Amino acid sequence: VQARWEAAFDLD
Repeated sequence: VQARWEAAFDLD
């Protein structure tokens, strides 16, 4: 997704 972002997804 983006991670380090709105929350975190697949990189988190």
